[PDB]
Amino acid sequence: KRPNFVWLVSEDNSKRYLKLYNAKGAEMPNIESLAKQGLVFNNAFSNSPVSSTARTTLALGAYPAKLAMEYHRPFERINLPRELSTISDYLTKAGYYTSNDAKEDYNFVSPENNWSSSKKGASWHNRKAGQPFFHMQTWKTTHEGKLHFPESDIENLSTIHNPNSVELDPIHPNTELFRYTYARYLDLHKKVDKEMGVVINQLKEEGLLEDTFIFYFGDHGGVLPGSKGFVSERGLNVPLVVRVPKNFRHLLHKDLQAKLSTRVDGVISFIDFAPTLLELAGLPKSKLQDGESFLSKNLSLDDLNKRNTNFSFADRFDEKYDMVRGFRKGKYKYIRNYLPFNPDGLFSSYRYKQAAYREWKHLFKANKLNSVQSAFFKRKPLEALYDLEQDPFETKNLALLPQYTEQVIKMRAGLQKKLQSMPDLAFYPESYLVDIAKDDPIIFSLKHKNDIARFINIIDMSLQPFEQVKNKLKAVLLSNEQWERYWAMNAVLAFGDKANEFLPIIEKIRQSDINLINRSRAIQYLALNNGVSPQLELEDLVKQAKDPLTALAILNIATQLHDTLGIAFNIELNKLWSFHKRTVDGWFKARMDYLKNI
Amino acid sequence: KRPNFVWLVSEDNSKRYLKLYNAKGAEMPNIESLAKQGLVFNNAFSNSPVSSTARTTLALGAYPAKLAMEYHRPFERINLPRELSTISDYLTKAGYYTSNDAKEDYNFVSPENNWSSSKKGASWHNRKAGQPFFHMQTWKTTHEGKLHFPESDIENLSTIHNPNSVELDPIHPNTELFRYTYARYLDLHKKVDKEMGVVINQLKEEGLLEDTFIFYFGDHGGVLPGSKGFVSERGLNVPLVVRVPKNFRHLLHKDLQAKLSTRVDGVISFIDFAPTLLELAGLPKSKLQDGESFLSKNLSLDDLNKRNTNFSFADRFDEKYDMVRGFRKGKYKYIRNYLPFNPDGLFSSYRYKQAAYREWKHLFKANKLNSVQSAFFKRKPLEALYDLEQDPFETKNLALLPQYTEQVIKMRAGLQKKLQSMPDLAFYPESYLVDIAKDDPIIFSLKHKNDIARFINIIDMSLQPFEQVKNKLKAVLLSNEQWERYWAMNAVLAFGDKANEFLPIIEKIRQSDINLINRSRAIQYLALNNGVSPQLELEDLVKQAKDPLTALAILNIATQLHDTLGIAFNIELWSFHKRTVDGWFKARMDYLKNI
Ligand SMILES: O=S(=O)(O)OC[C@H]1O[C@H](O)[C@H](OS(=O)(=O)O)[C@@H](O)[C@H]1O[C@@H]1O[C@H](CO)[C@H](O)[C@H](O)[C@H]1OS(=O)(=O)O
Ligand SMILES: O=S(=O)(O)O[C@@H]1[C@@H](O)[C@@H](O)[C@@H](CO)O[C@H]1O
Ligand SMILES: [Ca+2]
Ligand SMILES: [Ca+2]
Ligand SMILES: [Cl-]
Ligand SMILES: [Cl-]
Ligand SMILES: [Cl-]
Ligand SMILES: [Cl-]
Repeated sequence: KRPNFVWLVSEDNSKRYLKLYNAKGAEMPNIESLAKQGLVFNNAFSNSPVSSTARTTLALGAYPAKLAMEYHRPFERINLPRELSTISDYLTKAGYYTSNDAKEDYNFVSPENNWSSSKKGASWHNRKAGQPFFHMQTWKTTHEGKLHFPESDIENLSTIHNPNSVELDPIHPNTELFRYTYARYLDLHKKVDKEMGVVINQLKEEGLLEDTFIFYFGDHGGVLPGSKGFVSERGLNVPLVVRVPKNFRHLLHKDLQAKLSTRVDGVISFIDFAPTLLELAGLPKSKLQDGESFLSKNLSLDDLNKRNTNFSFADRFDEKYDMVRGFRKGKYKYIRNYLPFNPDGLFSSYRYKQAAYREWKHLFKANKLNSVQSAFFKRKPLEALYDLEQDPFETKNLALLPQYTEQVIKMRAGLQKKLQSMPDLAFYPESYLVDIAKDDPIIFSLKHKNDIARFINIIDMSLQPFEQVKNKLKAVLLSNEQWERYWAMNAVLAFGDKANEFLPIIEKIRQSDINLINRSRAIQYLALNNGVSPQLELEDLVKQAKDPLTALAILNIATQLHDTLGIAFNIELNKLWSFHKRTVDGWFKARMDYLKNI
Repeated sequence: KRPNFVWLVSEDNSKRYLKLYNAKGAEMPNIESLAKQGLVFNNAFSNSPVSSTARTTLALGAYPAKLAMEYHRPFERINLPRELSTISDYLTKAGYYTSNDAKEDYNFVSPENNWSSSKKGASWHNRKAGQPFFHMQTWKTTHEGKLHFPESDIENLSTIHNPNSVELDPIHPNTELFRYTYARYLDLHKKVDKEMGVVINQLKEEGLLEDTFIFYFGDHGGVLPGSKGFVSERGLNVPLVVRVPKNFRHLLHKDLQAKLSTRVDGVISFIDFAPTLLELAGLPKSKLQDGESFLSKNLSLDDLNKRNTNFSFADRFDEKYDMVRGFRKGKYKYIRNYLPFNPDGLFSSYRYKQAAYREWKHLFKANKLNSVQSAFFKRKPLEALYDLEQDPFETKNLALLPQYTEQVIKMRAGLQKKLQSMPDLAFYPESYLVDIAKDDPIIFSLKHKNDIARFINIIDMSLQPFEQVKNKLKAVLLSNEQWERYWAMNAVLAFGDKANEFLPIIEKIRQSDINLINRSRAIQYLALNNGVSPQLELEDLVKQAKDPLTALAILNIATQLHDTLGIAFNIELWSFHKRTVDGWFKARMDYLKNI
């Protein structure tokens, strides 16, 4: 009476590596067979560009940013609010047998009985007769770590796919190493298709195909350089195929029954997956969920194709931090860089274990990249706007062109409205946010919704003419609210030399602010714009830092200064402070090792 | 191909009763023979001072406090998390024949097929040929109950060991009865050695000695008064001898192969036992285990002797509750008494069935004890610090000396960090904790990790000057979080008269708190500090208690008041388990009715 669900998930991979989507992608017979009686989605996206935040999104059908869960990997996992749970929990409570093999990577504390079984080898096979099932399985074959091979492999190990015929992303240098790396990733797609075929063939042999909705997708965009970790479309777009079972076509509009392979162009987001399973299972959506089912009885293909919106979020990835938000609407992609002085290339240990990332940066410093290839390593515009139909690789910023003036304002207002209404908790620094919000993020968000609107208004003053906002900005710099001073300094950093008139106030923040991150921002400004040598002060503030996250924040600032000004830092940490402890220790070790050398 | 293991376990006994460790201890030829080709550990400790929590520790290689298993005996046993099991389960699944004869006393729900056989008479003899075995056997010969003889035995039964030459612990009164009791316990060591020799001789006869690691140990410290039930070193130290089999010396560093008898001085804890068997069996540790193998190929005797840490835990023992934590590090022993208004001598029916316990209390009330002997019955310091090298019997609290200021803070911070990180679930009262956490303790701990850190911070406000924390404390007293109010009231109780200005807030807690234990703490404060007569209210609140554990907590408070204020409570009145729980309440009703 009720449908089964299967989620087949490959790690870290975007759609361009699949022949299903790209003429130069990898042949994948097993996935392509799913597509024969399936919906092939051309515009599926995660809402963030890394595993933990995307998988959190998949599970909850809600934005991690509004739940203090936007940090990979978490310093502290957050407890779920009363009225929101995971799709595996909802289904388990509805009588489904739910199995997960095996990666979770949630940024919340798990519900009790979250899965019937979640471990290596967990399977639908242990369900009682007549009991519907939900099986989720992850393959790590396409994970970023698999591209961390030694550069000598270009000579010593050959690929099955031809690197000489690789057509690279325009932001990439056209090098032997980049073509080779691309080819290596194509090879992994061939391998993971084989592996997924094992599970698909079991379902076939057991006569379950026509009772089961089978989803195949990647768990976020990636994973060549400039993708994973960024809310460019590269970090967000994923393949998505849904094989529609014959016995439950009646749950779907005739348009979507996939009697023949059917392409869908409407924008689907990871927030939509859980509500989709809920509707197919005949269960109600939670009021705290942000997504909307894309498989519904009265929803035509035309109607589904009208959907054209995706909001995306990036904050901390391992030791490296930045704050970026993306807003896609129709053909337009808008990016808001709240901290534009942080280049996307800002050092991250794990990113740069990929030899292509190191070559990319080396070529940048050797002045051998063109302007499209070098944008990754440079100071960012406060806003960028792209026409994805004309410019799918986001190479031409339209925000400074006169005919796009109205569109800039429309996208700007849309994002502001969304982030205010959510509200986006990440306008509170993690070092403050997560410890307070840990027991119930919703309670925190209700109390601080207005405060967050104020933070957003303050930082968005940096979009305006300096003289127009000068007085307002000054009052906030002198505010009694430490996080308002924080966002005011960030706006000042955005303005750069245009805010020189504030030098005395910045100096006082530098010397005397009760908040050490505020001091660090002031120091950062004076180092970037006024020749101040920040090494000693920042080293001192790191040692003085009350807790790990505050220290980590200051180390991120030291990294930005390191990269931009070519200076080394001799870092020593606070005396005052186990897979979690290993992870956290690794962040600091990564930062200390890196900063020691110019 | 794989070594066998035997655990020979005597109940309740500390090392001082063995001649192997103490010039005046009992001759025990069979254990001494084990030691001839063995490692003799001078510093082995349980992590808690009673059977069920210690045996739970032994089985799991993890702290029961982080798993809601710190309660003897359990009201409700806890289900094990997915990634943690018992050493018997791990070994059985690895193909070992596992036998237990026969005491279990686990505070978790047992795994399926936990043992190949667990019952009286279970033996390694039923293994298939070539199958390695793990045999655990307990002797009750040294159990506390054996010291529950009538005082008339001093006239009617003589001892083999000489009571006149007994050198008693300094906390004990130097009386005929204490010396006699000590001698009676020495006699039981002579007897149990003979009994364990039966098994050792079987292993010898069958040619298994040199294929088998044979462990002898007590299952926690004891059992004269002030030992079992308390996390002084008395309740924790045990003998430990491991006879190293010739055919598996190659598994150990040359230092530890015990070709001749070899003393080990490094601190060994009960959390280390299961990881040790796992390593010798070639199996991996669980990520949920806290212990570390002390028998390893690359671990030298010098390295092992560097180990110098033991954390200890005490909560409920039968009807009697208190919360105490111990932290030993190097030569220093730190004790944190979270509820210092509870004397260690707070009545427990089973403790006081030992005539020596009754005499000790009688001499206290008669003003016949010195300060070292009477500390057991008095209000406790919030913290105590001892130098075990100079002061092995923990008689001189260094926390009150100026040159130890820094050491106090170091130990204080070390314990705080440990209990925050575990996290220690026992900062939730058992009456709340075990019913909620029993299905999944790990999830509970993750969900409430910050909440526990707050509890710890709140009660540790009682370590500070009252003026400095007054405002913070008042805010918590008014908290909407019932267990924050609980720990605030406990801090206020610790402060005593110093917190008198909170009287109006306390009265309001007394009259109207939704939490009946909180009401009881307020009543307790006012009875101890403001002449309030608590009998009628507490008698009513016990009847009103929503569940047995809540009632039991309130009865513990009535016992503290009974003992300190000399007042009676008329208590009236929610299958070996049913008998056990029923006994707790009967014990409390019987005791409280008379001053
Ligand atoms: O409760 S009775 O059955 O009336 O007798 C107490 C008795 O219970 C069990 O039978 C124990 O046997 S066994 O070793 O577990 O096989 C006995 O040791 C004994 O347990 C003692 O009972 C009192 C309860 O008042 C205390 O709990 C003692 O600590 C306990 O000692 S023990 O837990 O080390 O066994
Ligand atoms: O599982 S992930 O898909 O989350 O990939 C992560 C990386 O994103 C890094 O977090 C790395 C640690 O630096 O471990 C990897 O395991
Ligand atoms: Ca992944
Ligand atoms: Ca015992
Ligand atoms: Cl891409
Ligand atoms: Cl930053
Ligand atoms: Cl002792
Ligand atoms: Cl109590």
